Amino acid sequence: TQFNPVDHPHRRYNPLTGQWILVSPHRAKRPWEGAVLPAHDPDCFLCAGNVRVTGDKNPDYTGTYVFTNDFAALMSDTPDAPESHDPLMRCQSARGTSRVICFSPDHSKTLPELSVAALTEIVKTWQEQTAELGKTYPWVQVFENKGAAMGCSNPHPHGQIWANSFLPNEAEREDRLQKEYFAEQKSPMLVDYVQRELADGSRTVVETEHWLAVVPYWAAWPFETLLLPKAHVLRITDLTDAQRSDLALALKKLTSRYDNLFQCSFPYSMGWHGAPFNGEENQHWQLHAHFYPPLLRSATVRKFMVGYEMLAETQRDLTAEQAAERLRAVSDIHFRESGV
Amino acid sequence: TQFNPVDHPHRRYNPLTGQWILVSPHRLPAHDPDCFLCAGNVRVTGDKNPDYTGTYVFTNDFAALMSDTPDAPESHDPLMRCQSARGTSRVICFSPDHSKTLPELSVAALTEIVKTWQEQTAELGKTYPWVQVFENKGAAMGCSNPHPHGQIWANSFLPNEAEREDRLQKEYFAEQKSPMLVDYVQRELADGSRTVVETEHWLAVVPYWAAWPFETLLLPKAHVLRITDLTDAQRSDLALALKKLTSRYDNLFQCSFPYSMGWHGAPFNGEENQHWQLHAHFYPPLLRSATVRKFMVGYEMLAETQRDLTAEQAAERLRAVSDIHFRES
Ligand SMILES: O=c1ccn([C@@H]2O[C@H](COP(=O)(O)OP(=O)(O)O)[C@@H](O)[C@H]2O)c(=O)[nH]1
Ligand SMILES: O=c1ccn([C@@H]2O[C@H](COP(=O)(O)O)[C@@H](O)[C@H]2O)c(=O)[nH]1
Ligand SMILES: [Fe+3]
Ligand SMILES: [Fe+3]
Ligand SMILES: [Zn+2]
Ligand SMILES: [Zn+2]
Repeated sequence: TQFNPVDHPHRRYNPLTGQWILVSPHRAKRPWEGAVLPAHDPDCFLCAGNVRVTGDKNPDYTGTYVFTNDFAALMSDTPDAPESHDPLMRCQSARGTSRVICFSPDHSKTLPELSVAALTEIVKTWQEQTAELGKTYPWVQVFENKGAAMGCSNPHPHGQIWANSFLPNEAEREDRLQKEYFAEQKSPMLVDYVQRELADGSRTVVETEHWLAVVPYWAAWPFETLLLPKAHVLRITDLTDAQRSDLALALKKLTSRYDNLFQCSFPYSMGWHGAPFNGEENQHWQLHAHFYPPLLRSATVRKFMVGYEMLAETQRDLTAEQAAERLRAVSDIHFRESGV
Repeated sequence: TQFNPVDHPHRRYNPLTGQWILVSPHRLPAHDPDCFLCAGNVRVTGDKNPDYTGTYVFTNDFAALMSDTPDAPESHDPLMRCQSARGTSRVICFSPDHSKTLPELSVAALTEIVKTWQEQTAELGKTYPWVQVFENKGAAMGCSNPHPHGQIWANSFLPNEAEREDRLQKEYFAEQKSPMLVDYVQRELADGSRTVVETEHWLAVVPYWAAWPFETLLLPKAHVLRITDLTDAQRSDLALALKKLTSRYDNLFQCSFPYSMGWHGAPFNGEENQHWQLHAHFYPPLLRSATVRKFMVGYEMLAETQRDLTAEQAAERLRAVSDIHFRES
């Protein structure tokens, strides 16, 4: 009859990557089948005062602590790979460094369980590290991989920061696409997007005075979110103190809604994408963070991005709109902090 | 201090996707009474499987695409735009043996699987431009039912991977006047460093730009556009190459090796597709052992794929084991 994206399969475009996502909204459904940590761990290599696998001892830190990855995948003095135009087998040089960021000394407190003051210190540390690395490397990538579903055997809450001498794949593509949009539209892509989402609200999950978190229109993972500042901001280092303290609040609310969804510590991979330190005019950029969680149906039922998804294109069953509604239905106060 | 790809991190380019990969080299019964895919059993839907022999193909009971979905409104919005999507999905049971995976089947049985892939591709290609034959194997890929099977999806459009591969192959052919993967197959044949399986008409290698630890690319030595174009000799040899490749993967850690695999051939879009070269990709998640796997998360989802073992080391490791399944030895 008449197309209704709530009922009919369709593909949605991702303007940041130039790819499409296949949405299948009313898939036939299968038959109903039916329905604590210590604050300090003596063996934890990330805990304060402990010795790392390498022998280096961690200080008796009280807030965040950043150290160079003992097993860094990149190094700052790597020799250059030879120049090649080989259409089939070619390589390029790679230099960088990697650092681990302990969010706090408490071995059992994840982001939504930390206070706004503690979260503000984390943002302060992300800014300091990004400013320092940006002086030498054009691309700085702050990220966090959380949970065993993501491959983490050590639950100590922490993130990582990688610096690259080149623009990795996602960055170069987001940079190009954003540039094109800006050249034609004269406004940054994501700033216009924030405006549209604020007028709509159907995909909104968290809204604070300076931040907006939505399940993007083009979301690929079930409960994936995109966190963006409401004003035009190029890098994390450019946030005003007010935007910074507010970011800590948005993060706390966003991560608490994720943990309340299934009443469990929700795994995900998250990272910040900001203008590169390449000396160019980067007005086309908009600082933003992506959150990519694997869980789909329960604290134990996850989405496996395989087969058809790896050979052709990502496919999803729950729409971005339904996912946002589910995230808005729970509380924004972490279950462990609320007396419920 | 000379640049040494064996010691120094570096990036390698993937000509099929136009993306770089970062390398840091310094870093069960035959019949199950409850199985929905078993011969003579009933499915969720109450439909009953025939006592099939060989392969068995049926329309997926929970298909994500339908053939008659109404079209979506045309739109050129640069931010929020959708497009129509039609198609179908079918499940392909490899054999009635609930416990025999690809490496454990006879070359004759595998040849029947290839013939089915060809029949299903020809049939669906009359209506759809893209036909995707694939296989998701193992609990690590989310497979609850170990009954060996694959799936076949048809789309009214070219999915992301197909679109990109078609365009990059087309560009290369315009400039070189030769198909990208035909050239690549000839170069690897002459090298050997990344070769894992070589038969009369096929070659399987750990591609130079491999992203997953023991990922392989299986290609015909001659220029072939689609699976439906293989001669009978090529088809029978394909069965043997598949038995050898999959046998090597299972012998690596001596366990049923999980992977997701799929064929990419020229689309049925009525154009000149001489630029294409039929190929299959094998993307296995295991890395160090039968339990220790590779997670493509964090840095990789936010920037680019990273690998610790080089393509040359992974190929050397696959070449070191026997190509006869450990249970047939
Ligand atoms: O009655 C049925 C049962 C299953 N399937 C499909 O067949 C495959 C396997 O189903 P099963 O429960 O055996 O394993 P699972 O899909 O859950 O790993 C999947 O493609 C299902 O979508 C189907 O089409 N009809
Ligand atoms: O003594 C140690 C232990 C771990 N790590 C690093 O911290 C992260 C911890 O995560 P994982 O490997 O425990 O999963 C990794 O990137 C790892 O290399 C160190 O740098 N030093
Ligand atoms: Fe981004
Ligand atoms: Fe391909
Ligand atoms: Zn700890
Ligand atoms: Zn079975």
